Amino acid sequence: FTMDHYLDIRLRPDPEFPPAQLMSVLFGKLHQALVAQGGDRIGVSFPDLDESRSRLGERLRIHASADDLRALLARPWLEGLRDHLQFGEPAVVPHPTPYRQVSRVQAKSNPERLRRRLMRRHDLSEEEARKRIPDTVARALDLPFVTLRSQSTGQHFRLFIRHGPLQVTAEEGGFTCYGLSKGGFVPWF
RNA sequence: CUAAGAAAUUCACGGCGGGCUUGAUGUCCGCGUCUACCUGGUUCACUGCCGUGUAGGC
Repeated sequence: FTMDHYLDIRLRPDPEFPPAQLMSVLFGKLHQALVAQGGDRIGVSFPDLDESRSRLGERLRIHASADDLRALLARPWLEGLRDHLQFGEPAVVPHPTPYRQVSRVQAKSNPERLRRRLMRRHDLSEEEARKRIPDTVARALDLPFVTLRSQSTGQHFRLFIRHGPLQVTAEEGGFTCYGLSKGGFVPWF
């Protein structure tokens, strides 16, 4: 009733398995696919496949109702792989209630950028640009890693995804997707 | 209840100096070292509508 279709993809094993890079190419091809389609009406999740909360799953599930799904990256609208997945076909969802959330976050682990932005913003001096308020004392960080090289005009990002409150508490009908490529309230298993 | 039981050695010095080891020599001949490999599980990156304001953006 929220977005009632799912694709239980299973990335097969392969003697080349950089998971950051496999999910990088997959999420990047998905980015290309949905910016070619166009629309803030799509869902993406990652079911309970992260055993620890360090790794990330070897699976995926896309949540678009009928038309965006069948027209977007699917059996039509080429993936360009069709061999490394051998995936299936979607169908209607059951009735769970884990409160349905996923999230994107990014942190700061390179104060060179911040000091350079200070130097650029109002022509800061080197001594204060060195000790006004960097975070040289401690380097923040985030656990779940995916690489996702730049869509264009850039270089290797390192994107972080935190599963939101997945509590068996309630449910609500909210927006379709936040960010750009990531649904909002999404059914979870 | 110890062949027990005890015990101040203490003082100084000129080893001196001289010298031909000499000549000579043929190491001399060989040699199959092979064979196959994923550096990949990682580059926390230039910005900026930013909030320098530790959450905030592709």
